[PDB]
Amino acid sequence: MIVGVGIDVLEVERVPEKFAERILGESEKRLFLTRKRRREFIAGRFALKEAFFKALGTGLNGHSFTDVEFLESNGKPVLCVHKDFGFFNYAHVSLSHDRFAVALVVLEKRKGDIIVEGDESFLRKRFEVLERSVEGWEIETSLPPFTLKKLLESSGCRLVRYGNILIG
Amino acid sequence: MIVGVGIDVLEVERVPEKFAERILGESEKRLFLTRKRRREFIAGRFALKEAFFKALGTGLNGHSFTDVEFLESNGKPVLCVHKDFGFFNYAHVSLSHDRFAVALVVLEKRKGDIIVEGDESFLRKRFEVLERSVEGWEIETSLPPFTLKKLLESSGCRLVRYGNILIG
Amino acid sequence: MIVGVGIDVLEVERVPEKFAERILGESEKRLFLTRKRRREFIAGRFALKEAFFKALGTGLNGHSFTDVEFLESNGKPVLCVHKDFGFFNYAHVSLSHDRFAVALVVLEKRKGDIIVEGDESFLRKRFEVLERSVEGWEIETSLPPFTLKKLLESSGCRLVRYGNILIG
Repeated sequence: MIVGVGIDVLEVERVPEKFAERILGESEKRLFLTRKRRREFIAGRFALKEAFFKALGTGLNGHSFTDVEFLESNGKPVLCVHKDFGFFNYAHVSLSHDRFAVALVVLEKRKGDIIVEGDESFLRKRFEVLERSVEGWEIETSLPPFTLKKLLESSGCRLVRYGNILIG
Repeated sequence: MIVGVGIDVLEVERVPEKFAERILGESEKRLFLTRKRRREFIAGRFALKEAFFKALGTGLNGHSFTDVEFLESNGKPVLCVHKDFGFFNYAHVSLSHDRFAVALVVLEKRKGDIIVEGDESFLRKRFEVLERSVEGWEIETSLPPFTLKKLLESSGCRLVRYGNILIG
Repeated sequence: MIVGVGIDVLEVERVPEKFAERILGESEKRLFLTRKRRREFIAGRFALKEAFFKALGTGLNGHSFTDVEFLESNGKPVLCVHKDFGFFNYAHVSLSHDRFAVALVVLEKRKGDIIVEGDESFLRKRFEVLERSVEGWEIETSLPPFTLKKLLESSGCRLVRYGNILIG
C-alpha cells in the first residue's frame, strides 16, 4: 500500500550553495565533493528532502534535513534514514532538473521484504516468518527500522535488509 | 492497487485571480479568504483539480472543477468529493510551487479501510465485514462513496470513514 | 506493488523538433503528423521516455528511446513496449506542459490482470489460473510480455491483454 506521496519544485539558480552545510548529511557531503555541478546537487537534495517530508504528512515533527540522506546507487537517488519516520519499507524516489528541479517521493509498505539473520525459534516467537534465503529470514513486521535494529542487536540477531531503505 | 496517477504544471503568474469564482467550491472559498498569497492558492487548486481529472482517465465526463475540493488538514491538501468519480478509497496528493506550481494525485484502492456504523447482521448480508473498532465496522466494498452513503442512510446505518477521502 | 517511479522536467523551447527522427517510434510518428503543436509533442514524448527509464532503475541498459512508445487512448498517454523491460504489468503515466513539460511514470505489478486465450489444461500446467471471462483466462505470471507471447504462440494460445501495457 501507498503510505504517502510528495512532490517538490524549485528554481535551481535561486538555491544558494551555502545551504550545503545546513541540509546535507555526512555521506551526502562526500558525494557533494565528487559533483561537477554543485548548485544542481544542492537544489536536487533540497527538493528530495522536501518531497520526503511532504510524503510523511506530519512534516518536520522533530526532524532535521540532515536526518534524511539521498545517496546514489548506479545513477538513481536512494533514501537513507538516520531516524524512525514510519513503518514504510519502500521509498520510491526520482529527481529531474532543467533550470527547475522536480523531486518525487512515493512511500510504500509492502508485506514482508524485511530480511533478518538469526535463530529461527527466536524470530517465530516474535514475528510472522515468511521465507528463508541466502541473506537470511524474511519477516513481516510493522516495527520502524531503528526500533527493529535495536531489538535484534540485543540478541544474537541482525537486520540484513529493510525493503529498499538504507539505515544509518 | 493504483487506480490512476495525475501530474499538472502551471505558471502561477499567468493564472488569473478571477478564476476563483469558476473553479473553487464553497469550503475552498472560505479557505481562500484566509490565504495571504491569493494567486498561488488559485494556481495550486487549479493544478490539483487538473491532476485529479488526469488520474481518473476519463477527464471531465460530466463533472465540474467545483465537484472536487482540496481542503487542508495540518498543511497537506486533502481531497473532498461532491460526486462519485470511482471506487478508489485513497487519494494521495501533493502540491509544490516556486513560480511554477506542480501538483501530484495518486488514486489508490485499498482492501477495506471503509468504516461503517450500524447493525452487524444488516452489514454481513451485504458486505464482507473485516474488523470491529471504536469508530465502527470495517467493510470491503467497491461501491462509490455517495452510492454507499445513500444505501446506508436508508437504514439505521452511517458511513463513518471512506479511506482518506472527504465526502460532501 | 510499485516496481519503480520516474519524473522528468524539460523546457519545451529548448527541445529541437529535429529530435523526432531519433526518439519517436513508427506509431508515434503517425501521431506526430496529426499534432498541431509539434514542439510540445516531441518535448512531451522525450520527457515520458526519460521518466520511464528512470522508473526502471537500470536506465538505458541495452535499450533505445524508440523501444518505448507513448500512444494515446482518449486523451491520456499509453505505454507501448517493443522490448522486455521487466515484469510490471501496469504503467500509470501522466504528462503536463506549460513552457516546461513534466512527465510522471509509475510502474506497478498487480497480481493477475494478464488475459490469455487457449486450452485450460495447457495453462493450468504452467500458470496459476484465476478467473474465466469473455476475453479469456486470467493468469498470474512474472513472465515479461514478449517472453510470455513467444511461449503462448508456439502452442495454440494467444496473449489477449497484459495489464494496461500495449505490446508491439
